[PDB]
Amino acid sequence: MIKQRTLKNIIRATGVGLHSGEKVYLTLKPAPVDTGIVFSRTDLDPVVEIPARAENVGETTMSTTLVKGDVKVDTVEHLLSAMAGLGIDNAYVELSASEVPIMDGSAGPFVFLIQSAGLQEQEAAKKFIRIKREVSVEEGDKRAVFVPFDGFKVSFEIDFDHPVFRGRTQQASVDFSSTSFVKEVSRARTFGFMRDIEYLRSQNLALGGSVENAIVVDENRVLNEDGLRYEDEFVKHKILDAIGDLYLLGNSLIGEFRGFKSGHALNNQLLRTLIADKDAWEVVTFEDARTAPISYMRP
Ligand SMILES: C[C@H](O)c1nccn1Cc1cc(C#Cc2ccc(OCC(N)(CO)CO)cc2)on1
Ligand SMILES: [Zn+2]
Repeated sequence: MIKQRTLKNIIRATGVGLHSGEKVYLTLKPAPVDTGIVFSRTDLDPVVEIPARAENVGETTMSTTLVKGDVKVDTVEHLLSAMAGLGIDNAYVELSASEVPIMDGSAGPFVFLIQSAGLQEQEAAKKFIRIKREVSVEEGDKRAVFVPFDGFKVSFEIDFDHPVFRGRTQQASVDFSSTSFVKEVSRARTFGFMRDIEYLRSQNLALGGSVENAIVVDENRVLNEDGLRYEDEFVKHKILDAIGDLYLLGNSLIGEFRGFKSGHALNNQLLRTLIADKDAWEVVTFEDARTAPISYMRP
């Protein structure tokens, strides 16, 4: 059967919250079968735990925030993208503060730390959500869609209206059967356009933001002296964001996501609409990994 996965060993990391600018200590711990991904604020007494599920999303402004009463875990999307790309079902994510550390702005450091610790298969069938019907949400010129597909693929189209894109929309499609999340998506960084800076300022956001954790773009060019990691790094990062948000479903997807100028807000509306429409999805397991429409790396 395709089995559930956890971490083989504990992972420790330190860094800064993109939004908060706070120093944060992160611990990823193995978790039992059917735990899912659970964030824990260990700075609070008692400890406050928030399952990484669509129902716990409280804010979708420039990040995905989990909320339980007055308690937040901000910017979950890049870490959750890492745990989706590595097929992790069960893990405790402990944080000493309100935000996941930004690291280099990408999922790269997370996939490296996790794959350094290793994964552990568990004696329970991995549960998948299979898309059975098309599910579409729009608002204005933004759209986000689930389409039936015997695999997992993400398509994204952005029109950022900026010289750096040379009058073209940026588009990419990745099928994770045939294409490496690790090599082709995980290294795509957070980006900040200087034209958004008075907005971020106005909102007291991106307090931890610098060239160390984001592609910084002025009116014309990437200012990062070492340039881009991918020719299309902006749209590859949008794909990374969407994989992170999609993992709030609580199970790996069998289907296709299409985004059209979509972001955290519309991604989370799509999830809510999918969950609500039980005609459009079912939970499936695979007794034979050889005949399933997806596969995983050795643990
Ligand atoms: C998190 C979400 O999933 C996400 N992923 C991709 C983009 N975003 C949204 C976002 C982007 C920023 C930023 C930023 C930022 C980066 C650098 C920066 O530095 C500007 C400067 N002061 C250098 O320190 C001048 O160069 C300022 C803001 O904050 N939220
Ligand atoms: Zn992001």
